[PDB]
Amino acid sequence: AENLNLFTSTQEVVKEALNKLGYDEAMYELLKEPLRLLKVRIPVKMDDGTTQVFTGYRAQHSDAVGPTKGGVRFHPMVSEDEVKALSMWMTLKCGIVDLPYGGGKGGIICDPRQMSMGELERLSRGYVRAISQIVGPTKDIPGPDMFTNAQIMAWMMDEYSRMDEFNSPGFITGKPLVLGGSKGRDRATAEGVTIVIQEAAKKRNIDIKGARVVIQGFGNAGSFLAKFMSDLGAKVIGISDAYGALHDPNGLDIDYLLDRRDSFGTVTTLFENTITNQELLELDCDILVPAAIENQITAENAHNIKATIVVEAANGPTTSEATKILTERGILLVPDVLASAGGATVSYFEWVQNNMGYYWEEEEVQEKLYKKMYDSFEAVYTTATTRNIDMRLAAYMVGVRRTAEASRFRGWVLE
Amino acid sequence: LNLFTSTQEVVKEALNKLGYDEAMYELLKEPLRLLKVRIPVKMDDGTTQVFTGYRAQHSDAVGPTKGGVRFHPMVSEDEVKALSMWMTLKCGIVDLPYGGGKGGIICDPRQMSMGELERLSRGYVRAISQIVGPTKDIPGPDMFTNAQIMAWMMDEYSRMDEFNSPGFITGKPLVLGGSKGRDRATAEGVTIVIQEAAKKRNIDIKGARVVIQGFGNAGSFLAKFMSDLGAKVIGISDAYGALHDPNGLDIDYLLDRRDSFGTVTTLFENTITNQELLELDCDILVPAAIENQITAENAHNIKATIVVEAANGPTTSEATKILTERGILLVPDVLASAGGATVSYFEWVQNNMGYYWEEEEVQEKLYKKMYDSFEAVYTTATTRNIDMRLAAYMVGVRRTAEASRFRGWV
Amino acid sequence: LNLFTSTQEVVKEALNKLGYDEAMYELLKEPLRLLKVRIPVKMDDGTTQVFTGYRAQHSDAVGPTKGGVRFHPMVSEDEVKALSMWMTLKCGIVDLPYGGGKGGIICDPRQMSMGELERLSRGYVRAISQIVGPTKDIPGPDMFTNAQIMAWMMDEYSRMDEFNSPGFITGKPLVLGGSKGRDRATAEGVTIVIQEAAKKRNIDIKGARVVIQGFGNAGSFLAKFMSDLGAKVIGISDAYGALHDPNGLDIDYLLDRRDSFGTVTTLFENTITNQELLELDCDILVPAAIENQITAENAHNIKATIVVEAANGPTTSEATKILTERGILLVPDVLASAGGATVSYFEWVQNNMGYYWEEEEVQEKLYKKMYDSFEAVYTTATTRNIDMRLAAYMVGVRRTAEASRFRGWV
Ligand SMILES: NC(=O)c1ccc[n+]([C@@H]2O[C@H](COP(=O)([O-])OP(=O)(O)OC[C@H]3O[C@@H](n4cnc5c(N)ncnc54)[C@H](O)[C@@H]3O)[C@@H](O)[C@H]2O)c1
Ligand SMILES: NC(=O)c1ccc[n+]([C@@H]2O[C@H](COP(=O)([O-])OP(=O)(O)OC[C@H]3O[C@@H](n4cnc5c(N)ncnc54)[C@H](O)[C@@H]3O)[C@@H](O)[C@H]2O)c1
Ligand SMILES: NC(=O)c1ccc[n+]([C@@H]2O[C@H](COP(=O)([O-])OP(=O)(O)OC[C@H]3O[C@@H](n4cnc5c(N)ncnc54)[C@H](O)[C@@H]3O)[C@@H](O)[C@H]2O)c1
Repeated sequence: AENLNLFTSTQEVVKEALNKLGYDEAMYELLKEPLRLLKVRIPVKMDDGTTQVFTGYRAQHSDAVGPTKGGVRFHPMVSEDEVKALSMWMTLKCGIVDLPYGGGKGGIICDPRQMSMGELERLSRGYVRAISQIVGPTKDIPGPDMFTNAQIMAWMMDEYSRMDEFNSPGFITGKPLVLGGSKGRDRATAEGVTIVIQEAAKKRNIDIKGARVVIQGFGNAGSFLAKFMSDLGAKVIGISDAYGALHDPNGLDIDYLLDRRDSFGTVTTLFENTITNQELLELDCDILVPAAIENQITAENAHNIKATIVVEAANGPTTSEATKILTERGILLVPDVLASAGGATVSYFEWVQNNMGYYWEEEEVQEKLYKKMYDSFEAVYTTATTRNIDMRLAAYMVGVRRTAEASRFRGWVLE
Repeated sequence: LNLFTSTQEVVKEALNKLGYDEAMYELLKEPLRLLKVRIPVKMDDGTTQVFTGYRAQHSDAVGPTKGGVRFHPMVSEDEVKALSMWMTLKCGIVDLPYGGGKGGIICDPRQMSMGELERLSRGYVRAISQIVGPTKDIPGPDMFTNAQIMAWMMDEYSRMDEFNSPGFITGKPLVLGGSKGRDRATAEGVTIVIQEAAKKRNIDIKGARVVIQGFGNAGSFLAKFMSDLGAKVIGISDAYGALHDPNGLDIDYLLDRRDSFGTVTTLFENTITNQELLELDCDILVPAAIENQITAENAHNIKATIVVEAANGPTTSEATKILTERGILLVPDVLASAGGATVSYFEWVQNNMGYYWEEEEVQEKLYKKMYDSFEAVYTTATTRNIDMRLAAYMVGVRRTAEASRFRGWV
Repeated sequence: LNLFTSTQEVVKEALNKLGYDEAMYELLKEPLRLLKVRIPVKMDDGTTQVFTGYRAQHSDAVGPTKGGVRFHPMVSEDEVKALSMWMTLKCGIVDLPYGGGKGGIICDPRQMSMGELERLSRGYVRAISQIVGPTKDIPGPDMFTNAQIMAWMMDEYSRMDEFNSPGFITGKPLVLGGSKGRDRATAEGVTIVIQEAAKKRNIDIKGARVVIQGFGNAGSFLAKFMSDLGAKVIGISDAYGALHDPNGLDIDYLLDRRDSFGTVTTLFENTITNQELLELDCDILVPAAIENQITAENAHNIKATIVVEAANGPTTSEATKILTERGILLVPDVLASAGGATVSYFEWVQNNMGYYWEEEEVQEKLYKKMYDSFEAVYTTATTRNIDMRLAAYMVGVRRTAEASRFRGWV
């Protein structure tokens, strides 16, 4: 078999990152588990008047660099291991992009598609009331993640604000603009993924105009990224869905698909001639972008991948043995910790704007975002080729450095 | 020679020339709050040693108070009170929303271990935490404290608070919210004040004759900075002697041959005295050694157009008056060295937003502050026909006097 | 943890590999003599201050002891003891008729006038005169001391003798019997060891690839020397980064962009990291910056045929084993830096004769001393199949242990 546990696999790279950086075993012991993990039971009155109690998680990986940052996930597969690994990745993202953050993450075991608007609101208010003692603008700043959105952020912001007895926009990011959100929040992730595609393309000497790209997933990341790739002149040879995939060697009509895709990012069920997801990962292209879920590139298929570049818009799409197979095959892997930092970057700008009470325009957010994604790409890429290591390990090296140095400076690990 | 009563006389003469009344002096002649504490520390040998600590807050009329903490065997109450007042003047000269603060512990840090200094740093924050914080009173580094001590003090304050409060204290390491451009900021400010004094006397640096006293951290950097401006550095000096070249010294040679303790006179046979170095004919004299170097004894002998004080307190009171009525443009230390307080303030602003500037941006922001402060003091000096030191004190105190009146305290 | 006990461990392992008994380590693990004196000094204010001084004489089996005097607030009895033992090891490595000595005074020379330091210097000679002298124990400069302090101590001792005793003390001004060819003696010494290490590996220096880490005092000097001999210096660095040119970096141009802290990197920002600087493929790597740069994580990837430590402790013990296992010729810092002691010795010899050598003659003799030492350590390391750092230690202790046995002390 292969190790598919998101948590223990992430631990192993962090351990190697910290050893290559020269730290003592105690720094791996301090960073391998979140400093705080709160598990909570949340009762919600359901539309039929009965009560359901939901299990929720809030993980705070490390406090050392500043308040922890990370989204909240509503899914029936939310586990404590996933929430921790997600939380550790947010530490590394924030490090790579140099934010005064540590990593946080949250999750609630629920099926949100089976719940009404009112039930979602009461679940969201309960979650904030359950965890409020350890979160806030100066402690831990949640945000959206898949299946949670601006309306849920608005509800959670409202509930936190009523408890404080004053508006706290800085508690949570991904807010609507009228609630103190930021320009650029919707396209931030895919816009960040587009920048590392362009930078990876330059390394490999691929012209984007005419480049064959394939995208697994058609949600916020996938569908925004397809639009960006399309009117950048790339041919989006295939897009994917929780239910199937589409393939066109001329490149797909992305506008046509965006017009018919639902809020949950599914569009494949409209077509008869579908292709499987395992086929989509394997078709010949220049850029493969996994932007769906975790562990889609494994040991069973990492040899069959034909892209020259694969960039991880999604969290944890490729496994440890896949990364080693890919890098041995000469692929330019751009790890998720790098490629998706665009969403954490813009979420941080939202927070900065909330701290000052003053708000930035699109062009200013885009300007500051591009600087960060550009400079942070060179950092990880230069580290990989200078230490003769794979790109993920190098991104972990770049991302864990601030947290380790802060934990040292503060006295958490001595010597 | 008592610092504190001497500091009071500075405040009194400045409030009096500004036109404020006796009540205003009485409000400002002592800190509003002075906290004396006793900090037990578990020492590495298992005994408890108990240390005396101080935290003075002079006036918070203008904003939270600001000032560093020092660990010295000779720290006293009067020392901390006086320096908190000087911090008030320093902040106002460069127009910060800050009153003056100051702290000290009676200890010999060089005789204590790492673990003892950390435990004493933590116990200090515990002892005073009820009157300090990002919105109340912001400490910073000083004598025998550095970024690591700031880092321990911040961690302690943030644990007490149950959240990160990087704005509690300045001088932090970068990874804890420290500010880029912090190490050079004081010396860069002397560089601006030197170039701004030069324009006031229409003295082009390139080819100008400049002599600097001292060759350590401040003096090395100032001799190199003017030598690359094309200026002729005809004199530099040591604790042991001085060097004189009417054609300009080869600063890069001296720089190369100096030892790690700011000595270089010792290598040389032909050598002139420090007292003769100060009396050299030149355009810019920059004392960067030690105090009471220009006194009533040689004040009529120095023949420089411009005297910028890089050392603290190198010109005595009577010598300052002799210099001004010989037409000499004297830039006081409390203005010349205000780059360090300005960048402390920049660090605290970054902690308030949660957003951090690039070095080029801190420099840009640092330059204007110095350029602006120099002009405020220079204009007050010349409008009121006073020396620039008293004018600097006046610019230093007037915001606190204005704020105290507006808020109803007088 | 602690330097003295760590220095005891070095002497123990060397005597063990040479084959001596536990008695020889019992004789050498502490200095034969250790004099702790109290020195009263009249201060400029008229009060008296009483300072603590130390003089350590490790072993006079081979001859009079030799070692410098430092004036530092952190001087401790264990530090003076340990450094005297290091002076034995140094004097051994370069085969001097000396044993190890050292002194220290607990003071802050930064808070003392020129007159206070002179009176302290004379009071220290007075306080230890009974056990030092040209034929017993020969001091020299060190931290915060210099040729002026050596001139004062030589005068005090001569006054005490009732005749001129220049060989009491080295580092003197030339006009009092100091040596020519002294100023860059340590740096010239590294230069000799680099060339001699290069000829061992049959490497033509005149086209060799040289990487230097550090660009202050030592790095700037070594780079210009290698550049001049025809070597291509393909890398240099400072605290803020590194530069890389595969064909030669053009040192003369970089030495002109230096900023007085030894920084050149900030001006380019087409820069490489320090980590990459150290793993660049080359013939001669020279860490002349800080310490712990070559480590267990680093050492497997360094690509230089030869590594010459021009700083103290830049290679760890773990790393030292690895470079030795990979067949890299490592010159330890305790050997590469022995030129300062060698030229100290030459000053003493000239004092003994009353006859003084030209710069060229001091250089010729320095080269032969450094070549012979390099050859001796290389032969011990190669013959016993051990790393050069342990071999250096062994050459350094060998003479004292052979003399201690011969004279009956064990
Ligand atoms: N935190 C954020 O705001 C944010 C934004 C963009 C991306 N991401 C990360 O990237 C990934 C996608 O996030 P999103 O916001 O785009 O999600 P989303 O919920 O908006 O859309 C998910 C997409 O993946 C598809 N999908 C689900 N299971 C699939 C499967 N087995 N095979 C193929 N497609 C499948 C869905 O049908 C939909 O097309 C996640 O790992 C997420 O954490 C996060
Ligand atoms: N960057 C700045 O401009 C700056 C910042 C802070 C403080 N200072 C002040 O500058 C002075 C020196 O600070 P530093 O960091 O350069 O110190 P340092 O100890 O690094 O250098 C001091 C220099 O002054 C010389 N010196 C000592 N006593 C002397 C004497 N009696 N006569 C002549 N020279 C003498 C020393 O030999 C040395 O060359 C102090 O008064 C200090 O308060 C300057
Ligand atoms: N004052 C003290 O207590 C003390 C302590 C040790 C040594 N010293 C003395 O200081 C002198 C040091 O000479 P030097 O040649 O080392 O010069 P230096 O210290 O003036 O400059 C050293 C160089 O190393 C650089 N550097 C610093 N950190 C670096 C890093 N991580 N990577 C790469 N480069 C880095 C510096 O920027 C500079 O370029 C000697 O005389 C020595 O005896 C004094």
